[PDB]
Amino acid sequence: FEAIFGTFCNRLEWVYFLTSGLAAAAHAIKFHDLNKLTTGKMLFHVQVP
Amino acid sequence: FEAIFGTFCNRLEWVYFLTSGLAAAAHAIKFHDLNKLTTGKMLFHVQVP
Repeated sequence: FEAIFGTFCNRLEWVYFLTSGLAAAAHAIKFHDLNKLTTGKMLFHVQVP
Repeated sequence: FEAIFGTFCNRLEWVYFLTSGLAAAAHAIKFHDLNKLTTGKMLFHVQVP
């Protein structure tokens, strides 16, 4: 006869974007209408003592 | 007379495969029907994340 021993399937790790410490640089915020917008912007007033 | 003093037998220590620390690499198993089989095999399935 020709015996066959136990088969194995590879198991996967479950990473997430918030789990990583690289996310600390990120400040993600979902926005469902994101395709509709053109570009965001911010204005910064400054005056010099 | 040509005197003959004591005589000494050759005592010998006994070894075992389980006593060796090399057995830690081994996975000991017995299988009495081994003479019948040709070759075993192990199939492994793997997928890449």
